[PDB]
Amino acid sequence: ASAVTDVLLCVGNSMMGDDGAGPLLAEKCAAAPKGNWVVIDGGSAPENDIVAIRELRPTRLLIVDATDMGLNPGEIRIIDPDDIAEMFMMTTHNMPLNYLIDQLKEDIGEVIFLGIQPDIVGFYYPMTQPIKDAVETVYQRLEGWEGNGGFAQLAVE
Amino acid sequence: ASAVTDVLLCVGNSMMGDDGAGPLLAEKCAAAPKGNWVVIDGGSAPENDIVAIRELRPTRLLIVDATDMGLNPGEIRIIDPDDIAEMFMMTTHNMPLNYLIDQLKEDIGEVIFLGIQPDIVGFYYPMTQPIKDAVETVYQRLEGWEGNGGFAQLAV
Ligand SMILES: [Ca+2]
Ligand SMILES: [Ca+2]
Ligand SMILES: [Ca+2]
Ligand SMILES: [Ca+2]
Ligand SMILES: [Ca+2]
Ligand SMILES: [Ca+2]
Repeated sequence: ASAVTDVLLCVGNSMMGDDGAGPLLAEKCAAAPKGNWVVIDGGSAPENDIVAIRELRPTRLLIVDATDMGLNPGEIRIIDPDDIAEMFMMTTHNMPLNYLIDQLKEDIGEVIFLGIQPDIVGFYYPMTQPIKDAVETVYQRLEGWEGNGGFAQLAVE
Repeated sequence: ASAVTDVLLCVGNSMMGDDGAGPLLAEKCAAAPKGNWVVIDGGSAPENDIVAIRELRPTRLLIVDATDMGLNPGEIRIIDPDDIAEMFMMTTHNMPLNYLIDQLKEDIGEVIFLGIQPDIVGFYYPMTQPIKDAVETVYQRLEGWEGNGGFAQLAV
């Protein structure tokens, strides 16, 4: 037995400034593990991470990604899968993200999508302080995570 | 309203030899429409065609794609979603195909996946005769298509 329960999929590109939030989280976890999470350093596209996640047979999947939500830099929100669909959130390959989330939810049964608001996103940009702070905030909630980890739902109307 | 019922997604790359089966079907349809199908010339990856298919609000989606099924060149089969999953069929972006099909099934209802067996797949290869023939065969069934268009299920 693997004894796997929780899986954390970190999405992003460290070569794209604040889009590096996900890879940064993966780096922190590698250096100092928190909780029971198996952490996937997913990079730019979640599509090619799906097969591994399903094979891990998790009970709970957390996805962390820098995502423009129209908020102040570094704000953290959980995005409801219905709002993922309504917002037309896309992967880098222009796949609608709700397709992946909704299907994962059928196989896993708790799937949480967590967005962190970037400020600057561009090739070889540095990460800004509010995003570094947000990544620390999420990291510190990984141990003993329950529900939505105490984070607010994104308000989309 | 658009009055749309049937959508045909053609998958493939004309610059990859027998992988051009899908694009060829799109070309035939554009030149001489068959049935009520709205035909999407989907190219290499179906991922970026999903939003348009969903917006079209079809009741039935037929997907046509050159796919290695371990059969003789030009053989045509319908691949059941269970088998798509078990085979670990992948898109060009390594997205499992079964996730895409299963979610389309929720949004559309009836989703049919038709595979055509290629022989040769390579950059700037020609298409081989059995695959040309297979594309013609599928084309001729589009008008008045019912069920799985008379094609056999892939045995795997
Ligand atoms: Ca990936
Ligand atoms: Ca991102
Ligand atoms: Ca499913
Ligand atoms: Ca501790
Ligand atoms: Ca496409
Ligand atoms: Ca061959």
